[PDB]
Amino acid sequence: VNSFSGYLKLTDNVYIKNADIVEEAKKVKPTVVVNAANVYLKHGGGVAGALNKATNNAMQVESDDYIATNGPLKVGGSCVLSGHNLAKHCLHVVGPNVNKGEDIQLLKSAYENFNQHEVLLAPLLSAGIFGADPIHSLRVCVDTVRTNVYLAVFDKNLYDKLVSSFL
Ligand SMILES: O=C(N[C@@H]1c2cccc(O)c2C[C@@H]1C(=O)O)c1ccc2[nH]ccc2c1
Repeated sequence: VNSFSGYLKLTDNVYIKNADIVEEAKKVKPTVVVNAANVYLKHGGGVAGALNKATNNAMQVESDDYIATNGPLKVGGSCVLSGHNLAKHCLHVVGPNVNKGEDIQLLKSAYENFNQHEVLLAPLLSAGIFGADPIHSLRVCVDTVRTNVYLAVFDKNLYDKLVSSFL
């Protein structure tokens, strides 16, 4: 038993809710919140900009130190950093950004990072400003992630479409 409330169950291990991932994290304080990161960990907009703003820019400060030490992530890769006031940990995961021409097949590799964590609060990778089809992102998620994932979908109209079209 865990503290996520109001989710619709899609599969054995994937759940979904129309919610603001920032507000959900602020209320649940999950062990892991996933950020929709880029390889530079520049949290300017979309989910990343919102999560970072909610940390009062502490996420960005920590991220800049991480990059200065380690260099950029790979598309499809991830790193674990602090969750600040939102979660114990933040898993920064880089899905491919279609608006940069990145190979959509890397989306499966991106979701594989979730399997290293027993339970996660997460957005749909490569959705939103990353330019992928969210219906496809959900199919890859369901077919790749084996751990328990609670997906927060900000847009109500999109949430209803994701549910109504789910096979
Ligand atoms: O950019 C976000 N979300 C994406 C989005 C936005 C508009 C239409 C979309 O289809 C999508 C897919 C993504 C998702 O829902 O994960 C997002 C998330 C939480 C937020 N809180 C405060 C600002 C804010 C923005």
